[PDB]
Amino acid sequence: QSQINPHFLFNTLNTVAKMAYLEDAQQTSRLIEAVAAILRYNLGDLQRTVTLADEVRIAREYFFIQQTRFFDRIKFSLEAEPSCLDQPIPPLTLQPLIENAFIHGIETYEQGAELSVSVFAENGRVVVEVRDNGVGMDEQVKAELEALIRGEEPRTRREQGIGLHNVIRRLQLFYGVMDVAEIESALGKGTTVRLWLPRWQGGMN
Amino acid sequence: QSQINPHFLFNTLNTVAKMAYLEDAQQTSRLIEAVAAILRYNLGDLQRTVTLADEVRIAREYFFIQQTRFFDRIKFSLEAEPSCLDQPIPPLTLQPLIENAFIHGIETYEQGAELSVSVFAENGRVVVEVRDNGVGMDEQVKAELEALIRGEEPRTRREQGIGLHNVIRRLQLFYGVMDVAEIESALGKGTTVRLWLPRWQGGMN
Ligand SMILES: [Pt+2]
Ligand SMILES: [Pt+2]
Ligand SMILES: [Pt+2]
Ligand SMILES: [Pt+2]
Ligand SMILES: [Pt+2]
Ligand SMILES: [Pt+2]
Ligand SMILES: [Pt+2]
Ligand SMILES: [Pt+2]
Repeated sequence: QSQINPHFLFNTLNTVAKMAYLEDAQQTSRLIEAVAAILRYNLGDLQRTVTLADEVRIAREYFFIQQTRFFDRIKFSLEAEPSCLDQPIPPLTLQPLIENAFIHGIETYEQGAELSVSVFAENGRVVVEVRDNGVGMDEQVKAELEALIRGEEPRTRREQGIGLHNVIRRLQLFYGVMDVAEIESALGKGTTVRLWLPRWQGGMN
Repeated sequence: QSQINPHFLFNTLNTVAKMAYLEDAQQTSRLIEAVAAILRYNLGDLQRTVTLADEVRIAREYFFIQQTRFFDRIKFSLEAEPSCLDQPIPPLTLQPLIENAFIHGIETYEQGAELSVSVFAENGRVVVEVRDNGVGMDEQVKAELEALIRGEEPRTRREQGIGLHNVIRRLQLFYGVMDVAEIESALGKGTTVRLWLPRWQGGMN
């Protein structure tokens, strides 16, 4: 179950933010503002519709926080075509991919990790690429994800926040198409998770 | 599922704490230290054995945080017999009861809410009393909790962090006895959840 209570955490973060302002701790206030933004977004209704612009905004807050702590170890890159950012999308689509690539990087490198996010149009899809230079994801994990993308329910296992499996399922349900992602990975050559989202000039629901 | 990632939250809180120290934001640092203490404790192994002394320490951190935000609305009281505090107990036993009583209070009162925690020996049990002056818990919720205490599995319902049900079950399993709690509640007269823990001069497992 969840051993943490998020509502208490969020309110407490607000109290910390108030004290940081009262003590004129400007850099502390900026960090709290970033993590409060992420927490608030992740606590929202998971069935709402947002746009890629909202997802990218949250990504920037994440990179600001992580850069503060890990500046010597990992390089972050974020690029996006503006015309793609009004794409409707389920919330918390991008963050699980970014967290995945971040863990890949810091587990593989003392320094030299790389995490890149790219958002761009290709034919009639909006492509979202999240790339890391890690050691490459496990072959069986990759196979089960690809089976899920094809519509085959993978093996149910005990003790199975939001992972790549849930992201893929929510995208398939949201867009009404199964082929919403592909995974590119090889030993020593890193991992790219590439989302292929049907271009929707507007449909939240 | 969990829409929040706690490991990122904890690390980020550490980064905020570092910045607060660097900016000499002393009151902000104290608040972060308190919530970091709670988060770290709640993220520990749920199957470890702690003592009531550890549970009460976490309670004090909680009251410090809540008093900072709610000082005009609610009065907190915490009393304990020292000889009881070496009692072994499952972690996160007390916090769910305190959070329950806190919600009761702030939902009932604009100001005038009361939350009291008392720990004391009675015959061969350690009693833990958590009392609120709220409107009284719902009769059906109380009945199902009492059935659980008696060993009857209550009605399973869809969409059912840690609640009073889980606390009771963990206590029954930990101590090997079913009659580990009682609930005292009446309309307009508040709620007391009273734990009756077999006095163990030592047994963690
Ligand atoms: Pt909340
Ligand atoms: Pt709260
Ligand atoms: Pt709360
Ligand atoms: Pt992986
Ligand atoms: Pt963790
Ligand atoms: Pt992290
Ligand atoms: Pt992490
Ligand atoms: Pt209640």
